Amino acid sequence: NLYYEPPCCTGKEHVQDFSCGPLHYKTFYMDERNNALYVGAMDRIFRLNLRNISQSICERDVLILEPTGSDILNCVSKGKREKVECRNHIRVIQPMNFNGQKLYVCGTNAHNPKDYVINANLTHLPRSQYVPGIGLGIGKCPYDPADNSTAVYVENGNPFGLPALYAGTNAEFTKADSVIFRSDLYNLTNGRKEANFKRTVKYDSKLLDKPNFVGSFEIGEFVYFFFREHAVEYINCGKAVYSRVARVCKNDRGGKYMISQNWATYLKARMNCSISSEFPFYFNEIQSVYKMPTDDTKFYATFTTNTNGLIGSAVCSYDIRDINAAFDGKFKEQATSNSAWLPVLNSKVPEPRPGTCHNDTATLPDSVLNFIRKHPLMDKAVDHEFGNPVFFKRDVILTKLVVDKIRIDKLNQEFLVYFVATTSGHIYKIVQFMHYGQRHSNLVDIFEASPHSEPIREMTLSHKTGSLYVATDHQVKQIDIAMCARRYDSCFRCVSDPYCGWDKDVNACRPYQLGLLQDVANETSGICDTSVLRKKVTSSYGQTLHLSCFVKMPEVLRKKQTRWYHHSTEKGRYEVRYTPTKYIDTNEGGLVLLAVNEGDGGRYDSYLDGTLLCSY
Amino acid sequence: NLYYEPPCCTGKEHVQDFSCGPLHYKTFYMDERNNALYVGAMDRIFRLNLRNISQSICERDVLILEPTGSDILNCVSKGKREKVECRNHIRVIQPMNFNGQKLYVCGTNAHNPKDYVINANLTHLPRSQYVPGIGLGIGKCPYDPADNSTAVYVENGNPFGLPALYAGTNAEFTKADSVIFRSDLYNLTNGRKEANFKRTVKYDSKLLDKPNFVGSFEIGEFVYFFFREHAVEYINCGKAVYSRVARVCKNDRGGKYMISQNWATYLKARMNCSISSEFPFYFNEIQSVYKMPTDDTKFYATFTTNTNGLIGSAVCSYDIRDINAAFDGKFKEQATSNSAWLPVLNSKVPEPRPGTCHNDTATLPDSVLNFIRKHPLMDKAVDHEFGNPVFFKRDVILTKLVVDKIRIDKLNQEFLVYFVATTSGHIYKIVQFMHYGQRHSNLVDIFEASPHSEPIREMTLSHKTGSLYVATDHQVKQIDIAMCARRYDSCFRCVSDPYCGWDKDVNACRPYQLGLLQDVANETSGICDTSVLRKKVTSSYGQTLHLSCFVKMPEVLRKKQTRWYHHSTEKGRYEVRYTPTKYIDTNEGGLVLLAVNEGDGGRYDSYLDGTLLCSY
Ligand SMILES: *[C@@H]1O[C@H](CO)[C@@H](O[C@@H]2O[C@H](CO)[C@@H](O[C@@H]3O[C@H](CO[C@H]4O[C@H](CO[C@H]5O[C@H](CO)[C@@H](O)[C@H](O)[C@@H]5O[C@H]5O[C@H](CO)[C@@H](O)[C@H](O)[C@@H]5O)[C@@H](O)[C@H](O[C@H]5O[C@H](CO)[C@@H](O)[C@H](O)[C@@H]5O)[C@@H]4O)[C@@H](O)[C@H](O[C@H]4O[C@H](CO)[C@@H](O)[C@H](O)[C@@H]4O[C@H]4O[C@H](CO)[C@@H](O)[C@H](O)[C@@H]4O)[C@@H]3O)[C@H](O)[C@H]2NC(C)=O)[C@H](O)[C@H]1NC(C)=O
Ligand SMILES: *[C@@H]1O[C@H](CO)[C@@H](O[C@@H]2O[C@H](CO)[C@@H](O[C@@H]3O[C@H](CO[C@H]4O[C@H](CO[C@H]5O[C@H](CO)[C@@H](O)[C@H](O)[C@@H]5O[C@H]5O[C@H](CO)[C@@H](O)[C@H](O)[C@@H]5O)[C@@H](O)[C@H](O[C@H]5O[C@H](CO)[C@@H](O)[C@H](O)[C@@H]5O)[C@@H]4O)[C@@H](O)[C@H](O[C@H]4O[C@H](CO)[C@@H](O)[C@H](O)[C@@H]4O[C@H]4O[C@H](CO)[C@@H](O)[C@H](O)[C@@H]4O)[C@@H]3O)[C@H](O)[C@H]2NC(C)=O)[C@H](O)[C@H]1NC(C)=O
Ligand SMILES: O=S(=O)(O)OC[C@H]1O[C@@](COS(=O)(=O)O)(O[C@H]2O[C@H](COS(=O)(=O)O)[C@@H](OS(=O)(=O)O)[C@H](OS(=O)(=O)O)[C@H]2OS(=O)(=O)O)[C@@H](OS(=O)(=O)O)[C@@H]1OS(=O)(=O)O
Ligand SMILES: O=S(=O)(O)OC[C@H]1O[C@@](COS(=O)(=O)O)(O[C@H]2O[C@H](COS(=O)(=O)O)[C@@H](OS(=O)(=O)O)[C@H](OS(=O)(=O)O)[C@H]2OS(=O)(=O)O)[C@@H](OS(=O)(=O)O)[C@@H]1OS(=O)(=O)O
Ligand SMILES: O=S(=O)(O)OC[C@H]1O[C@@](COS(=O)(=O)O)(O[C@H]2O[C@H](COS(=O)(=O)O)[C@@H](OS(=O)(=O)O)[C@H](OS(=O)(=O)O)[C@H]2OS(=O)(=O)O)[C@@H](OS(=O)(=O)O)[C@@H]1OS(=O)(=O)O
Ligand SMILES: O=S(=O)(O)OC[C@H]1O[C@@](COS(=O)(=O)O)(O[C@H]2O[C@H](COS(=O)(=O)O)[C@@H](OS(=O)(=O)O)[C@H](OS(=O)(=O)O)[C@H]2OS(=O)(=O)O)[C@@H](OS(=O)(=O)O)[C@@H]1OS(=O)(=O)O
Ligand SMILES: *[C@@H]1O[C@H](CO)[C@@H](O[C@@H]2O[C@H](CO)[C@@H](O[C@@H]3O[C@H](CO[C@H]4O[C@H](CO)[C@@H](O)[C@H](O)[C@@H]4O)[C@@H](O)[C@H](O)[C@@H]3O)[C@H](O)[C@H]2NC(C)=O)[C@H](O)[C@H]1NC(C)=O
Ligand SMILES: *[C@@H]1O[C@H](CO)[C@@H](O[C@@H]2O[C@H](CO)[C@@H](O[C@@H]3O[C@H](CO[C@H]4O[C@H](CO)[C@@H](O)[C@H](O)[C@@H]4O)[C@@H](O)[C@H](O)[C@@H]3O)[C@H](O)[C@H]2NC(C)=O)[C@H](O)[C@H]1NC(C)=O
Ligand SMILES: *[C@@H]1O[C@H](CO)[C@@H](O[C@@H]2O[C@H](CO)[C@@H](O)[C@H](O)[C@H]2NC(C)=O)[C@H](O)[C@H]1NC(C)=O
Ligand SMILES: *[C@@H]1O[C@H](CO)[C@@H](O[C@@H]2O[C@H](CO)[C@@H](O)[C@H](O)[C@H]2NC(C)=O)[C@H](O)[C@H]1NC(C)=O
Ligand SMILES: *[C@@H]1O[C@H](CO)[C@@H](O)[C@H](O)[C@H]1NC(C)=O
Ligand SMILES: *[C@@H]1O[C@H](CO)[C@@H](O)[C@H](O)[C@H]1NC(C)=O
Ligand SMILES: *[C@@H]1O[C@H](CO)[C@@H](O)[C@H](O)[C@H]1NC(C)=O
Repeated sequence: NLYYEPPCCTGKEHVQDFSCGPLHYKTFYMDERNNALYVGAMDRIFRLNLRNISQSICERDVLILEPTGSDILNCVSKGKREKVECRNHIRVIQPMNFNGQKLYVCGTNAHNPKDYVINANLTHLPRSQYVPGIGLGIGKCPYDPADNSTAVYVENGNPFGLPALYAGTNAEFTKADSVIFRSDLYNLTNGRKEANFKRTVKYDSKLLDKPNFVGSFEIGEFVYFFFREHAVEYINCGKAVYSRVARVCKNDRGGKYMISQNWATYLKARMNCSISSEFPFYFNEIQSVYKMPTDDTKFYATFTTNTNGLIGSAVCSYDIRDINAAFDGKFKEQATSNSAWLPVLNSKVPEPRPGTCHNDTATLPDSVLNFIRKHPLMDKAVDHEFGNPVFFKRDVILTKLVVDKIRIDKLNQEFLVYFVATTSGHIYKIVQFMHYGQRHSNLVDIFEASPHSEPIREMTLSHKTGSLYVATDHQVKQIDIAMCARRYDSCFRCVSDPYCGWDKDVNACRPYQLGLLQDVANETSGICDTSVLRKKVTSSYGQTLHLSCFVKMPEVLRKKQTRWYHHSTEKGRYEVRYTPTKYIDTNEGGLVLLAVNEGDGGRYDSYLDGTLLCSY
Repeated sequence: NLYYEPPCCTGKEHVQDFSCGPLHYKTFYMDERNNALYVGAMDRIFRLNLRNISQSICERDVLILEPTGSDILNCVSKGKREKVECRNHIRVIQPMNFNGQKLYVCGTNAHNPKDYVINANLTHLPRSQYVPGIGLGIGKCPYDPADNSTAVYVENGNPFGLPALYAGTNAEFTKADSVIFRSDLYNLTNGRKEANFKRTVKYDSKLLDKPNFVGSFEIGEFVYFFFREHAVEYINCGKAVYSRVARVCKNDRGGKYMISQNWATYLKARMNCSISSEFPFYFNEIQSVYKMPTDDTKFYATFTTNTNGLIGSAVCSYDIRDINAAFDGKFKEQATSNSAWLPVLNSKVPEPRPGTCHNDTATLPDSVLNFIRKHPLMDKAVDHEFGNPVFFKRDVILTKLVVDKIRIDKLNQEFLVYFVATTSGHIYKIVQFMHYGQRHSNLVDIFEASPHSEPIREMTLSHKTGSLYVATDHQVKQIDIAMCARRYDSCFRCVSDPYCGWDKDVNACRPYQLGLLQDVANETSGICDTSVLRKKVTSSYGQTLHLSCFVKMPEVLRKKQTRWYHHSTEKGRYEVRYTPTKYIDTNEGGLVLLAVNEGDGGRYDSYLDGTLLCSY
């Protein structure tokens, strides 16, 4: 009996499951104050228990919202399969404050988007009660369930202080239309239409070119959108999908004359996630984006190269000041349909600067309006912090992600732990630290959060309960972000996790307290030299025995050299080289001793990349 | 004693060595009719024995050509280290027919290029004999030894039937100049200067932008150049190094008036080596190029992505008709310094078509001349055969290459074997075949041809002697292209090499004859099922024994699943799953049986990716 780490996480409890059948789950809303996680699904919305999702009943904690038969016949007549496509897949769940806190919901609805307003307890509003501007989600949530959309319900900052839903999706049956859209401005008390809707210019591929959204948030006086689209400026050289960030002013009221339903402050910028060199290596396609609830200045996202050819993913981090810096910089421009994309001199920019917020945007001169009409793309690409990714890996496709922040004050240490999903269903546990003034990282653990054939559709994080939440097509799993005792039974693996520390007095890994052993940055190698598992064993002559450290090698460690050393009194200190018979090497870093004898006995140390793992 | 393949190739003889010290060897010329391989080096040129390079003496088979002291003092005064930089490194060795067959030689010569004419027996010409147009290699071979240059001595097709040396290199001390150059045309009988020199327009980055040549040949009525340079058309999107092919007419006589020393038929085209998809994946940087001596219609080359970021190499094949098709297509154009690169309509092309050969090129109209002056780059990229590479591998940098052709007529099978060098000093043995109307490949073997820290500078192939020739900085090694008996002792490895066939009657691998076993395309799996090594062995109770197929797993096979099956009368047919004690898996695909007993005995088959390897 050697080192052994139990598998994770498919079958103290740290993994909780919930399932009412293959319901194509999607769309998260986490309310930490009420211990509820609202999860959308096909024709259903659930309200789960945040501390333990297994305590929710499929019948008591649900509110079915299946489409109407009139919309089903329309969808079948189009040519779409009625089994899943002509159903209602929820895509928007946002907090809404109308006569108290309620929920805003939106769904595909058999390729006919329709929104609702429901109470927190998953009960419809009184049928006699009317909802101003609700009933049709024409530009609020997509038609096709597979479409990547985004939205956020903003309360403050809009014109006249009214509420509205900023979103970005299709807004037509065919893929022709694609728009960043704001709903009609309604005063929900009196029900009067106080302002028309805002949307990107129709069929202007310079604004959006076959986009795929991954997230959207409200920060300061703006609303930001993260997505990937076809690179309009790369066309002269080839085909490429670039990642973009788009910014609009909350108080944007539109243009003049006939173009009042179009944005007066819409600007987008390419996002830079490359490796610093004379010839950078860009991860151009974004896959997801996460923001911490308490911090509105940092954004984390997953980027991938084109899924064809050689594949590589990467995680980049961006500051709000760097995003605003791109929107405050020069403007890209293509003079004619045959000109090259060149920057604009500051002398030609009209004032007020296009993109800057302004009460009543119709007051702006025709110069400013028509300038931003044909200059949506900023010349500068958004700079990623430190000029390099936080982590990257070859032949891996990374999707959703969630980031946590840890700080041990008495040692003055701050860590960032990234929980990145892979298309193979695994979650990468990646830590970030500062080693001698520079930023490095190290993949701590890899645990399976779903079978290979079941992708991860959505993922969120709860700092209060300290648990990770992953949604798939078949079920929803709750995973703790720290399983020190249940996972790490070795000092080697325990001291590398910032959540954990190795107690030498109880001989077990457990949550970190001051005084326990930990070295995440590997700045003090050999810390576990005294907590190493050493198992002296004398066996009979001739018979062959197996010396090993781990039962099965941990996933993140299998790609490290396992060098065995042997100190014998007659032979001395030397490194064991493998021979066809006596010295056999195992796939778990073990050492087999075929034909044991007198000269074999001695001190046996098993190093792993120059650091002791176990001894015999 | 199981399967065992001896290492290769660092220490019947198939590996022959030659070395007179670290002489920075480079530049090959293979004369199959005289059994001699002319190899350049630092201050020396050698004449080796083609059938056995070890039979050459460092003193009898050499002609030292070290620089003059006047040129050394110049080079030391520049600021270059006199140890290696201020020496003479040969870069051009070409056959020359003057009063019989002689050699043309060119060398760096302490950053002052100088050419010579020497006899085949490595003896200087009589000092009284003069050589027309020889003495200075200003545009004939580079200044810096590390510079990638190319050249070829063409005899027929030039104006007035005179000989000249087409080349491409620096032609200045600084990196400022870079030119495809033709020497002055001299009638070697009378010594009269019959025509001036030809060269690319100076400082025109549209023609060449920091190029790196990899080869050059004469085909038909043209002379082609293969190189990589900065992508002038990619500038509007970023930085990229593209691979180019350049074509000039042999009978090019220059322009009119003042621009007579410039080419009138110079055209270049980007080379396409990508993976076919909606979003192609380009291997943009070429590293070397090989042509078969008997075939002037096929070209093979190694391409790599940018060496920064994620790394990948690939091998592409091109037909002469596809190269000419690009030079016969539309023309790329950038109207202004701020325009985009667009094609030219055929209605605007002047006649005669620029680039087409014409006796006396000064006769062409000013339209044709000035057109090709500003239109050197063809719009079409040279298409690679079958639209995909022949082979590609991740995290490997491939350099020089040589290709052989095999044909077994009685079975109607034609193979192509690629011998591609890696920066780690290894040679990849890659075979190409047709499987159901389509082209596939499979890496047959990987053998070390040089230590890791010693790169491979040049490589050639001799069809007559059937041997491969690799040159490094320290030595020159001769390697046979087929070592069936000395390498393959297993039917599994023997039937995959097109050079080899497994004889079941002598139980050994050996050169292929009709009737022997072979399946390169894996179209008949299980062919070796009767030639499998089966070694029944009964051992004592309790003691642990090791079951294995290979002593050490062959390099090209280590990344394949090793599944052991066990048929016991009581248990039946099943796949052996590894347990922590009894069932141990070795890194060599073996199976260890800890604590042997009665239930363990039985038929033990060891499969490798669904094909039987060995049994017990
Ligand atoms: C190396 O070898 C490879 C293997 O053979 C080869 O692979 C092939 O790669 C392409 C991608 O490069 C694959 O995808 C195809 O792409 C085609 C090109 O589309 C894009 O480019 C269009 C043209 O843009 C150039 O030309 C303009 C006019 O001159 C310039 O203004 C541009 O600046 C640009 O110039 C550059 O390129 C020129 C051409 O080389 C060059 O002269 C110039 O100097 C400069 O370098 C764009 O119009 C187009 O944009 C449209 O579409 C996108 C979305 O796709 C929108 O965002 C835009 O708003 C705009 O609407 C692209 O950017 C496509 O034509 C082709 O599409 C057709 O086929 C697909 C098949 O699925 C259909 O889905 C599609 O509807 C098209 O069908 C239509 O046309 C066909 C043909 O007529 C017709 O049969 C059909 O009925 C229908 O009408 C496709 O997407 C291609 O698949 C790969 N092939 C293979 C076999 O794998 C690689 O290119 C080679 N590399 C080189 C360098 O040669
Ligand atoms: C994401 O983040 C990454 C990390 O921060 C970041 O990495 C950096 O990448 C660059 C490469 O992109 C690395 O290399 C540098 O490249 C610089 C650019 O050089 C090339 O581009 C020049 C300009 O071309 C653009 O602009 C023209 C004018 O507008 C247009 O006409 C062009 O079409 C093109 O436009 C495109 O780009 C615009 C800019 O973004 C954009 O507005 C526009 O819309 C369009 O998209 C070219 O002139 C230049 O070509 C010259 O040189 C090549 C050979 O290099 C020749 O073949 C040409 O004939 C021509 O002569 C390039 O194509 C370089 O300026 C920079 O060089 C300087 O520094 C190096 C350091 O080694 C020196 O060797 C060199 O001599 C230069 O020094 C000089 O300038 C500096 C600065 O003033 C000065 O201090 C010094 O004394 C000297 O005077 C360098 O090579 C760079 O290293 C990476 N940084 C890091 C930290 O790693 C990446 O770019 C980011 N991505 C994005 C999208 O932002
Ligand atoms: O010292 S501890 O904080 O770790 O707790 C003392 C012993 O509890 C165990 C299990 O015993 S039991 O829970 O009473 O059944 O560890 C377990 O408890 C800790 C913290 O206690 S708490 O009640 O759950 O709050 C858990 O950490 S935490 O997630 O709550 O922060 C352990 O989970 S984890 O892997 O650290 O994240 C949990 O371990 S387990 O998964 O149940 O096995 C003992 O652990 S054990 O004896 O090593 O098996 C603790 O004694 S210890 O040896 O010092 O670890
Ligand atoms: O393989 S070795 O030559 O390195 O010996 C290691 C094993 O022998 C023991 C037996 O200990 S005992 O039961 O108390 O007799 O230790 C003995 O050998 C070591 C040598 O290894 S070391 O790296 O030098 O320390 C001796 O060390 S030394 O005298 O050479 O300096 C041990 O003395 S010491 O306290 O380590 O300095 C010596 O034990 S003793 O003190 O003479 O009695 C085992 O070491 S143990 O775990 O401390 O008991 C070693 O394991 S084994 O299973 O017996 O192979
Ligand atoms: O049947 S064979 O053509 O292979 O030749 C008969 C036996 O010769 C050996 C070695 O015996 S020896 O050369 O007399 O010393 O194979 C060797 O000879 C063959 C061909 O004969 S030749 O004189 O060299 O032309 C070589 O093939 S070839 O390269 O010449 O085309 C063998 O080299 S290779 O690996 O096939 O390329 C060479 O094998 S070795 O490198 O010397 O070991 C016997 O091989 S052996 O007994 O298996 O060891 C041949 O008998 S065999 O069992 O049928 O192979
Ligand atoms: O592990 S198994 O149950 O599969 O048995 C395989 C080993 O037993 C032998 C002993 O042969 S003997 O010395 O001649 O006695 O073969 C015997 O077992 C096999 C079963 O394997 S198989 O895949 O079915 O063929 C018998 O086959 S069968 O009767 O089940 O159909 C052998 O008979 S047969 O000619 O293969 O059909 C049987 O041998 S015998 O004919 O009854 O005498 C060894 O096979 S051997 O190499 O042919 O001699 C097997 O190797 S072991 O080292 O003994 O483990
Ligand atoms: C904490 O930091 C320690 C100090 O840096 C780490 O120890 C180091 O571990 C590395 C990796 O094993 C050792 O690197 C050496 O690399 C050379 C070169 O070999 C290279 O090529 C081979 C063949 O392809 C390849 O297998 C190797 O991985 C290398 O890429 C080898 O000759 C050496 O044997 C060794 O591998 C350092 O030498 C080693 N330093 C010390 C002081 O031990 C330690 O692993 C870190 N621990 C953790 C948990 O992060
Ligand atoms: C000649 O052709 C035969 C027929 O094609 C080859 O046999 C085939 O070999 C492959 C590779 O072993 C087998 O592929 C299967 O793949 C599935 C899926 O597993 C995948 O994922 C795992 C985990 O990542 C990975 O390890 C695998 O490699 C796969 O990528 C597995 O479930 C199977 O066990 C097996 O691996 C074919 O099934 C197999 N076919 C047959 C009929 O045996 C043979 O290898 C070829 N021989 C030569 C010399 O080329
Ligand atoms: C989360 O809630 C579920 C119930 O929804 C709990 O599952 C049961 O827990 C008890 C105590 O371990 C067992 O006796 C039961 O057999 C469990 N399952 C069933 C089907 O009854 C679960 O223990 C809760 N976990 C936490 C951490 O609160
Ligand atoms: C190639 O030539 C070398 C000599 O230049 C040969 O090397 C010697 O060969 C004989 C026969 O095997 C040995 O007895 C010698 O000891 C070898 N070395 C020396 C230093 O004398 C080599 O055998 C030749 N190989 C072939 C295939 O012709
Ligand atoms: C909406 O209308 C009410 C009167 O019905 C008014 O008091 C209020 O200020 C208006 N605006 C908001 C945001 O409620
Ligand atoms: C400017 O915006 C403010 C926002 O509070 C608004 O009250 C005001 O009416 C707007 N116009 C002027 C002229 O201040
Ligand atoms: C054309 O080229 C040929 C090549 O043999 C040459 O003899 C002839 O003088 C050239 N000019 C004409 C008009 O034929």
